[PDB]
Amino acid sequence: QTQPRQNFHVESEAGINKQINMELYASYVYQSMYMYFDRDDVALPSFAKYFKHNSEEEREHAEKLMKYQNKRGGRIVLQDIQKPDLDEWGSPLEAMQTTLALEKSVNQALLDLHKIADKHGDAQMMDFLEGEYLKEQVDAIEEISDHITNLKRVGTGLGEYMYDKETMSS
Amino acid sequence: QTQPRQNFHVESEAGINKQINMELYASYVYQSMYMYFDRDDVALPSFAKYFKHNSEEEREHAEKLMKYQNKRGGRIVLQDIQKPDLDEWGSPLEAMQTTLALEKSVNQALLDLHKIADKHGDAQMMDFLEGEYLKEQVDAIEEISDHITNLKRVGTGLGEYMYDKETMSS
Amino acid sequence: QTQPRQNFHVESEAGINKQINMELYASYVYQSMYMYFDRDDVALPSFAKYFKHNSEEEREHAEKLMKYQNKRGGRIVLQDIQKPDLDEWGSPLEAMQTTLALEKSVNQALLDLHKIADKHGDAQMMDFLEGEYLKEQVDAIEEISDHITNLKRVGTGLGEYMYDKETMSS
Amino acid sequence: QTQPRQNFHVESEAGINKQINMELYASYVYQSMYMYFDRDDVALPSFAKYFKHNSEEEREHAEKLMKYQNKRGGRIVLQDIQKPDLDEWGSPLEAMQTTLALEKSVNQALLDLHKIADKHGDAQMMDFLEGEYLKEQVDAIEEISDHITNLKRVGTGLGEYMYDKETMS
Ligand SMILES: [Fe+3]
Ligand SMILES: [Fe+3]
Ligand SMILES: [Fe+3]
Ligand SMILES: [Fe+3]
Ligand SMILES: [Fe+3]
Ligand code: NA
Ligand code: NA
Ligand code: NA
Ligand code: NA
Repeated sequence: QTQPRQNFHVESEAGINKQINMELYASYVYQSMYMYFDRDDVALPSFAKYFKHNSEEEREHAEKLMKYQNKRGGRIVLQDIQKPDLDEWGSPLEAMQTTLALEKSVNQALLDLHKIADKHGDAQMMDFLEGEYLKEQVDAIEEISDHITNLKRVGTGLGEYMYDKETMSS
Repeated sequence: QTQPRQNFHVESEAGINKQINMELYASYVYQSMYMYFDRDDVALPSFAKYFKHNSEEEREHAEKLMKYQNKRGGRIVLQDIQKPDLDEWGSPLEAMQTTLALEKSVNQALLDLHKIADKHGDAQMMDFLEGEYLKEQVDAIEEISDHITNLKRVGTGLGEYMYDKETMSS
Repeated sequence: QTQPRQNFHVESEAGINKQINMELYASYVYQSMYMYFDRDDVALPSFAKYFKHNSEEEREHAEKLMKYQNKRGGRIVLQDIQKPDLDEWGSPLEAMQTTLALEKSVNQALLDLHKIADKHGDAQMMDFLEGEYLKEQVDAIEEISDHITNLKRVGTGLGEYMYDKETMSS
Repeated sequence: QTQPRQNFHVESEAGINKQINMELYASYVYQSMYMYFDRDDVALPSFAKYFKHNSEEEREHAEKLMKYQNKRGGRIVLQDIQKPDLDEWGSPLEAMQTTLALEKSVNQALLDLHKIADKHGDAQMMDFLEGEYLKEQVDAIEEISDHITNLKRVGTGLGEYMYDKETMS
């Protein structure tokens, strides 16, 4: 074994490599959304920055898992990062609905990864996932659900513009 | 020859004089738009200030070319500054559409002036135009295209008022 | 055409989409190198941080080209980001030699993209590439060449450790 | 029962007393290594301070478990602190290899104690161990593994001296 390795199962190691790819994929989706809201014919700059930020955050999520792989003595194996499903993402509301489903997909994958750690009695991996990943996911799903509700409330047009200036602005 | 003159073709010198007049003309158009949005029956003061600033910037564009003419040893020859095409400029959206076409006209003239410097191997004139003029034009066309898209999004009425207060305000 | 489009050829637009993918690929290679030097059996943390920062820089190179695509009125079309050629990168010296070849591949691709802008008389795109990309590549190729020379000078073992603590550390 | 006691099994209480002794033992081993690198014929003063600090940290680990025992209503029962297996610890590389084994033994003992808490549904004790012990052990095993790799890279002699001045300081 690698010299750090203790109580670290090959199934957990492989699950981490899968999750790494999924976090990189989500980063790529949010990068595409960022540049979609940066188009001259969309032009919602705070929506763009919001997805810019979330793209960067997902990349950090991926790198923290890579670091955790190394820390426990696993070996990172990278795969292609698939291009996003779409090239353009519709209305602000539609884009938020898309990211809710993405965040729920990542959340279920993290919960499935947590189950692997649990099967193999990997108490430290479970605590790492709960604190660094599962808490963030429930917060993200809360934030996106709020975005969807408000965008439905304000409607299309002036409402989308004002949401960019008020809520999406930092 | 004038004492600075080196690698500076009479066609480039004449092209600069033509471009100086065009920049002064663009300044005059934005001055008209400034005072149009300052009318009691239009009364959108941040739109007004935006065209005021753009009028001022175009005048400095013209003056920087005058300075460059002198720097290379050419001789400035001024012409009448034609009055703008209209006396009034319609809606905020219509005024922004007018401005996009103006900036595209100025941009093509600068590219045509760049082509003259290029024909005559005026490497320094090309670098001056790219850095001090072509980059600004690409940025201005971007900025105005965004204005048009947002004004179409927010619509007339409250939308124009909020666009004045949010985006157009400094 | 899109609103901003002027003097912007479809061949240049397509070339930018290709270059965006190449920059994202180089980011992925440096991310792999980052985590490789973060392995417990390599454990050169300033080499790791060096490749982490180069990965971040290459990702910003990609995003700047995405922004330029939008600014000129092109449409970003993303493709899969291919996984790096190797999972492990050898000695510090070997990884740097790999890095030199990658930056030369990127540099030739950028020169090839510059030539497309040149064919189509895209004066602004040429100036953008020169200032924001070509200068960086000459600097990076210089920096990696120096690293290779110094790593050959210090040799393996203590030399690699001291290079990590002196030159690679900030 | 003691007045705070609730959801606290006698097997967990006994396991805490065993783990307290092991943390005190680990502190004693690192104290011996500290003073070994302080010998006039070893004289690597930053290695010495590294093991000095880890000896203090292990003693803090023991006292945190003592406080936890009291907090939950258990009773601390102390045992002899056995002397370390050796009186002298060899090269920096050998001392680090010994330390990796020691930290792995402590980690397994903490995982076994976490298992006892889990058996008896002691949710609070598991969370305490996870946050205050298990995360620290994976960090420590990471740090020592890096030390071993670098000591193998730099070799004996000048390399050990430079490692003392750079990484260990
Ligand atoms: Fe994530
Ligand atoms: Fe101008
Ligand atoms: Fe690059
Ligand atoms: Fe301990
Ligand atoms: Fe927990
Ligand atoms: Na944009
Ligand atoms: Na007025
Ligand atoms: Na590491
Ligand atoms: Na001493």
